[PDB]
Amino acid sequence: VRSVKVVLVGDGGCGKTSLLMVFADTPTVFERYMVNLQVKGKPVHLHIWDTDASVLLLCFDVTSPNSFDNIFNRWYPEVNHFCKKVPIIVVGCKTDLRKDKSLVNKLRRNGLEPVTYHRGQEMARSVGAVAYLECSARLHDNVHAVFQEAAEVALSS
Ligand SMILES: Nc1nc2c(ncn2[C@@H]2O[C@H](COP(=O)(O)OP(=O)(O)O)[C@@H](O)[C@H]2O)c(=O)[nH]1
Ligand SMILES: [Mg+2]
Repeated sequence: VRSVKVVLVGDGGCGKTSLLMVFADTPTVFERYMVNLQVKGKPVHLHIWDTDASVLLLCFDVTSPNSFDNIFNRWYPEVNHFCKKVPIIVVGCKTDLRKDKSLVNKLRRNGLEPVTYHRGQEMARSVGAVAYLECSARLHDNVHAVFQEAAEVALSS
């Protein structure tokens, strides 16, 4: 009947809460969701945390180069200091917005560019992540896969 902890980490507005919705549907505040998934044949209780076996999803918006930079500049160190041996998956969110020509163009106008898959993978390597995945919560694209990989990874360590 085995069980897993998923912590979502990443800049505000990078799509964390929305990822959770789609999948499901002054103090610090943490929200915990009890979601059931079937993984490699068998059922698993997920406990997902938003602001025993564990895994961290370091999230960024693929159309926000800042949120990307912060995976490395701000979240990797935080994760590496506190959590020691807890597995990391880098998740690129809002992949639907690469198709968005205006946003791309507004990026291009400030010298920036949308984060590509290949580059997302590089980030993953430079942060010691066990994987890199992408999804769009808007199009329900690949969202369950993210949390299934998450589960597989958490249980495999
Ligand atoms: N286009 C698009 N927008 C999204 C997606 N996921 C979230 N958003 C939007 O991006 C903004 C921030 O979302 P949110 O989930 O609250 O980010 P969070 O603070 O990290 O939880 C909101 O306007 C969301 O509607 C997505 O997959 N595609
Ligand atoms: Mg949020």
